[PDB]
Amino acid sequence: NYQPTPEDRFTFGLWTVGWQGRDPFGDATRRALDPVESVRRLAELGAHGVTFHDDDLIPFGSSDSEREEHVKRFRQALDDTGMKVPMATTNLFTHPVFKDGGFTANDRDVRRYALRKTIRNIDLAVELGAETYVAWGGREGAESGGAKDVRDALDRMKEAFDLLGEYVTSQGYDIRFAIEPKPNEPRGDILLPTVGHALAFIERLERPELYGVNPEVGHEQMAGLNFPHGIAQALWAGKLFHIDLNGQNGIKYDQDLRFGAGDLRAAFWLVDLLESAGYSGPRHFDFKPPRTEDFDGVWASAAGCMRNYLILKERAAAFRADPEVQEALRASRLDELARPTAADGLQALLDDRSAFEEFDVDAAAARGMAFERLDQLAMDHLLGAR
Amino acid sequence: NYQPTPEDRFTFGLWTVGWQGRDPFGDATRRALDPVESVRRLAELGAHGVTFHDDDLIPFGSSDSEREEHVKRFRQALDDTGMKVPMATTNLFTHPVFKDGGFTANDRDVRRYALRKTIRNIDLAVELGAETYVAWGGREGAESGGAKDVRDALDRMKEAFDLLGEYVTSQGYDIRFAIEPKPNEPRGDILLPTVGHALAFIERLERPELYGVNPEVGHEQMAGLNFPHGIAQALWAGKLFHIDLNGQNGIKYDQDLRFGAGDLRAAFWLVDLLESAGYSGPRHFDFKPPRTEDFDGVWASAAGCMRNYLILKERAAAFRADPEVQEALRASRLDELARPTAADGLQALLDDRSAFEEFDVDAAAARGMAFERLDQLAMDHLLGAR
Amino acid sequence: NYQPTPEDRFTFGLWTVGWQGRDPFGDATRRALDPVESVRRLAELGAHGVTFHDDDLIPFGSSDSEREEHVKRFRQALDDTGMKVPMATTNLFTHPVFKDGGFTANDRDVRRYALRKTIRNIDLAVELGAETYVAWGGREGAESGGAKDVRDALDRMKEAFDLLGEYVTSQGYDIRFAIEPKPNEPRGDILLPTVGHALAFIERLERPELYGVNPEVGHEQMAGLNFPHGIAQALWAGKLFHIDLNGQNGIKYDQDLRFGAGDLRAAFWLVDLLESAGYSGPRHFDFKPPRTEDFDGVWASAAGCMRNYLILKERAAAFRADPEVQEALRASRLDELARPTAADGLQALLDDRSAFEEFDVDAAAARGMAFERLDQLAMDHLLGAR
Amino acid sequence: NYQPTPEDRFTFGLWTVGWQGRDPFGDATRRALDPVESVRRLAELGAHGVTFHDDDLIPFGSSDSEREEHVKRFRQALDDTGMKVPMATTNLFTHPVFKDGGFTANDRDVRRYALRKTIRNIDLAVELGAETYVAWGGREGAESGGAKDVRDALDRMKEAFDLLGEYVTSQGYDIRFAIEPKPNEPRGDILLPTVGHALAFIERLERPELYGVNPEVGHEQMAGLNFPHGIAQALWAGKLFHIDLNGQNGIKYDQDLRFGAGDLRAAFWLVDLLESAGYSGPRHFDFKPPRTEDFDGVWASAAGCMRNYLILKERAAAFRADPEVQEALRASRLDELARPTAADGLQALLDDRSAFEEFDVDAAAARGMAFERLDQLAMDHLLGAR
Ligand SMILES: [Co+2]
Ligand SMILES: [Co+2]
Ligand SMILES: [Co+2]
Ligand SMILES: [Co+2]
Ligand SMILES: [Co+2]
Ligand SMILES: [Co+2]
Ligand SMILES: [Co+2]
Ligand SMILES: [Co+2]
Repeated sequence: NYQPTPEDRFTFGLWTVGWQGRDPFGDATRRALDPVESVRRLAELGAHGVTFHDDDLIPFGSSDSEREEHVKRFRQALDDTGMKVPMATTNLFTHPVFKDGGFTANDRDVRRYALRKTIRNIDLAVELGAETYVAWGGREGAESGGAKDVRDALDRMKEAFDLLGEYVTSQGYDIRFAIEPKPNEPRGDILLPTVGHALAFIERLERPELYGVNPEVGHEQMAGLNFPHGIAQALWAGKLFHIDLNGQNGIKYDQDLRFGAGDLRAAFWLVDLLESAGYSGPRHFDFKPPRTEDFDGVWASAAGCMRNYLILKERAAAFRADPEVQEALRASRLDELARPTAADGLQALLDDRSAFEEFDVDAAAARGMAFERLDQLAMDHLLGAR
Repeated sequence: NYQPTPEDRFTFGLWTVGWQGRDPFGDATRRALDPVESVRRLAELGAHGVTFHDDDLIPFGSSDSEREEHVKRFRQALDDTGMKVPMATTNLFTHPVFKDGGFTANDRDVRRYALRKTIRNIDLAVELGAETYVAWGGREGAESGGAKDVRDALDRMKEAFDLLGEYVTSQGYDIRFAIEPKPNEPRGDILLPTVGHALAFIERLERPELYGVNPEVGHEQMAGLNFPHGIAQALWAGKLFHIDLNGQNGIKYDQDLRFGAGDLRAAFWLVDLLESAGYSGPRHFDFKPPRTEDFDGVWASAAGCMRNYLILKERAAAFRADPEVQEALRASRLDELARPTAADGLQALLDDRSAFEEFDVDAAAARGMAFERLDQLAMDHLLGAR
Repeated sequence: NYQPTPEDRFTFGLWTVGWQGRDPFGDATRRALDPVESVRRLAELGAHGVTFHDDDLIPFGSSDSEREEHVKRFRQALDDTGMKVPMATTNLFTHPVFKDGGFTANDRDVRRYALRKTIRNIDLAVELGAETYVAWGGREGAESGGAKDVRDALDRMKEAFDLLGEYVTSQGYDIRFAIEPKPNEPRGDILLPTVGHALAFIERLERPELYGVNPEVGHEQMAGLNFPHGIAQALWAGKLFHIDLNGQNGIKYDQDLRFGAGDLRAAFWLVDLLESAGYSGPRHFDFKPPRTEDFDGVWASAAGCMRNYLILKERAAAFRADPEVQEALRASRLDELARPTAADGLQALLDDRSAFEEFDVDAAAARGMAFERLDQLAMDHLLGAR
Repeated sequence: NYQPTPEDRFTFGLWTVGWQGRDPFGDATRRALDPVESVRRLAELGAHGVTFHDDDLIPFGSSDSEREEHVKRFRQALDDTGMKVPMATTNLFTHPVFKDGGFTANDRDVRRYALRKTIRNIDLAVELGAETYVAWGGREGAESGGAKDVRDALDRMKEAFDLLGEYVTSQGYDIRFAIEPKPNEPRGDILLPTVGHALAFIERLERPELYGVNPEVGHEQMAGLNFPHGIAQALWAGKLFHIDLNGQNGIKYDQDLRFGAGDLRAAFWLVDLLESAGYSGPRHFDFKPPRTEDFDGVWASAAGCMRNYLILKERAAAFRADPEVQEALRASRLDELARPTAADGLQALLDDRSAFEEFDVDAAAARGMAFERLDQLAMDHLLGAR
């Protein structure tokens, strides 16, 4: 009955179930949650762990003694429940000081502060056991063309991430970074807008091995992109360090619906890929229970995230294991896709008349791909209509 | 009066002005153009050169003697006009054999043929003087999730591009490749859907220095992305080997409107960036005169591409040179964006109380960015309303 | 096992299964189908009927004796199979004469021809038993602002539809019209771009009762709209005269995927609505088997259209009949949504202190909507995970 | 120098320049503005008037004596400046009670309260001289399919608007309503998502003459629609009662950029249409100065709204008055578009061999539309490059 347990490695941000419901046009619909209560409630649902921005766990502007007490209470809740903290991150977007960015703010003093704020929280993350440190530069970007020279901003972004890599190396930490792309919102355009742009940027860092991506379902879908395809490219690059799961209906504001909502077939193909690839990181939900809901609806929405993942996991596994699907995959030449094109080498390909002079293009063209039968088997498996 | 000359380095594909007007829903509205006539007409408008797919210059399936004659006539037209051929490319999308791809077709024999077809045309491109060889993998992708394992497809794509790099190296050619991303159309999703994804892929090739990107205005805009920002990231990476200029109205089918049409302000900021950066490659137009037009309208639309570039060039230069704009840029801290965040180094930043313990976040937050005044100066310059 | 029969009222256009695979970038991948063969193949799959544009059944430019023979053969196929022809339409988009429109072409002679071409085919439609005559004005619109004065074009569009209404009235036909909106493609913007715009236009015709809409799943989704919501508004207006079923992934070119593909949850909610409302018109598929497919894949894709409708029909009925769902609907106040707001009348509402002076806004605000639990029951029913 | 004066009829919402900068992800960046100060500042810029939601002028939950004092101060500011109040509206979206809607909330008590809250503010609007009463049902809609039966919701929406019409009739007010469509945000899908849907709905009200639309540039652009085309359809219907001017870059969250920003060419064609049509209502700006800005930037952004309208007005008038453009319009048959198709009547069209039997489709097809030359004249006029 698709019941999650901590072995399933499902995690949630404090800010997810804790979202009070404020939007562009609306005041809060729910009271604030104490992190202790969210840890307890999430553990009861079968979650494995929780994640946090600095300012979700310790109110911004807290004294040292307040900080210590917030962390102490949180640690007790983790210990009481067995919940883990696999990932943490910095809030470089809410406070007005970050209105033009953190790491790529035009004001240099703000860039330096953003780095100090991040470093302080890396130390805390490591204390709480986090393996991954996410960075979503939601304020990096512009509403107008003159406001932001993007080459200069990328220079600043590289400096910042290189400094953070120097810092973790200096401390001997085993934490790695995961850069989270988003195309827009809250800035008119955000820098590193997709998985591809973030992967490309990482290759230019001083120590690329320390950095990967944290793609989010809805973010790539805000650019109309295929989220499973982007995850495949991240896996191909060896850079899927973390993932954010939720739902989105296309090219809109970021909806943050529960996982499985939004594009259901994309959710199916995502689960199929993560499971086929043996992704071993957390299945993290970055979602918002709609502001229509009370707390009972918050916990129902969170439970639904995990339930939908588990249903889709079952159906994708059944699809791949079905001998009729295995035959359809061969009929569609998925086996041939996985074979090298020219392991014989360049000269042999050049000398191979079957590749040009004697290639019957019409006979090859006439061979159907059989993709529709394959896809209807996939549909039948998803819907439990076999 | 914004008159182009060959010194402006404007180029056009044969398939642009030569588009007969067939669309998803429509038969041709114009007769076919002889490439000789297009070279002559484009030169009269002040173009610098033309580009071609193999199958635009030599009909698919031509004999050797037909090939020779098509090339001879084209060479005569180039010589008669002084037109250049800076770029060429392969058609790996029209023939039905490529219905599932060229380099990433599931059928291995098709992948090998695609490579042979490409190599044949690289030789021709070099003979005609081309410096850049574009690859738009418009058939690489899928309409359904099971049809294409993207990790396997990227393995095949890397093999193909690595073989092409081995080939040009073996021949001692000074041609470089430019990979053209597109998010969708004609496939439901295309592999390497954006500039970022293509840049990331190139970093995993055996000889990355041989490959860059050929971004197209409308392609990035089909994902709702900021084209100037993506061009900035390509320039930051040293990978803007070629560019395709046209117009697009957002998230639709690829419209291929003349340059300056579609998103006019994005066209302004693009020109500003190319000119500020000293981009020295061709300003290539990959556009389609609308099928409403006769040949007179074809040539008017082509002329408009160049005219709009030159108007925007004038206005962007005036913007950057205006001392009132220079003052506004300082007021908005664009100068500070260009300064290193922490050239003092990590330890100095950690020990700098002005960066954390004594940083007045409220005073920094209160300082307006002055971006709206800057942007209205930009608007006034674009519109000739100063 | 979700087997369709003619009682299910599934219909297909000749141009659907008959699509040869030509796209923006690609030549045909399949040979042409004789309409007789498509009628036979569709009947074997359990279809109820077929639909046609004039020029799909009789090649454009046919002589009277060729026309007669094409119709005779088609009629024999219908008689051999028991297939019906519930709908027909005019091709006012393929021939180059329609490059600026049919009914709203700037050239008046083209507008008059479009009307004559339509009237000729209305007569044929009635002979073949069609109840509905669709009009998709795919060429009505513009790529540029000066090319088309939309008020003038709407005047021309109204004249055309009013003339067609006068014609059917004059002949005593019992056929009604169904206007098909689309937002763009092949024109940069199409007139009457959504269900709403078409509904609004109809209200200004001389005999609105003769006209309704023919909404298409993918067309509304090309504007990012909620297709079930638009269908609900059409049903509310009494104007759902016909419907086109297919799949689409968001804001792209019109994909015409098989029904159930694309946005699966939207397909579920659509079926739920059509069945709840007792829609009694044809379930018509306007789709294209992908050009990757051979004929076996064409028929598999067509079969999948019907299969997916029947699966979704079963799941939506089970959802609505489940007493746990019925309780959840009451918990979410769907019953209260269906009750008049103020059947007591305006003055009673004005005098009702419970509506203002004594309304406890905080108590009402605190009551959760319970929509997430309801939606997860819907998900569980769709996936067969109850 | 494009200086606005009150004769230009530019108006602004209190909530525009008064936006404190809170977004999905961000706290306020500016202090609250007293409405008195905004009236004074806007008048100094040359505005004609201001508009308000109830809760922008009188804080929600105010006592009668607080209400009276807020209104008194506002009235004094209007009198001090000569500013008008042409439009008012109700906030049926911020307070948590409206989390599922106002007029279409599932809770009936909320629907009744929404009506009472609206009626109270209609009285105030009339006292302050407003001619138009806007209704933006931003909370009417859903995030999930089961939560909202749209036919039932439209029944509730019609009841509400019919009651409001009964109310204004009963009081003898000369105020009219303007319904503001939006496709999404804050709800996943909003009811009446476009101009077309709102126009269609109005036709089903009890007294349609009392209601029109208040279209917003960015709202229609959030569906990828052509805003000038939608305005043309509203004008064709006689229903453009008010308009909201701003800027938007395509399919995103609602950006609310200053007018002229976003899609500049669409802004040009909009101004051309409003001025050609002789629209005599307010030119109202519903925009948000970006949260990067301080108050000086707020007023610069507001000034830019008006400046851009005036520049575009000049250029559109010059375009239409240019005899070379007038000749190009005739060459493109815009004159013929404006002539009736068949004033000779149906029978004459049926008997006209020039319309079918003797229509030379190839000769008509061959005649180019000359739209690209026309559009480049339009570009040249916009850019001041003639
Ligand atoms: Co998100
Ligand atoms: Co996230
Ligand atoms: Co293109
Ligand atoms: Co291109
Ligand atoms: Co379609
Ligand atoms: Co259709
Ligand atoms: Co807005
Ligand atoms: Co508005």
